[PDB]
Amino acid sequence: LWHEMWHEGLEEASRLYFGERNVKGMFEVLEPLHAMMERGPQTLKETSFNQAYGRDLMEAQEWCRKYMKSGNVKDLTQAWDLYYHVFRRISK
Repeated sequence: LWHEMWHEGLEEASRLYFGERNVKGMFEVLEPLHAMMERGPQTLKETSFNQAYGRDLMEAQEWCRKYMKSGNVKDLTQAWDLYYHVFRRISK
């Protein structure tokens, strides 16, 4: 569940974004993953996952939601810094 799903989706969303320049597909893979989180931590691993990446992923999503109001990719370059930061850590 949580660490695995985020590592697979974030690869996929970046494939869509950086490889296929597809912002709608990127937000489509990502947004359901942001939703399961709303729930909140509840298991040992979901509690440590939330503690290192929760604040970070919440912030990425707000640059994505800042984007939808500005149409400016700088917002998305900012989202992906945080996204890739989480991804490095979910593999180390």
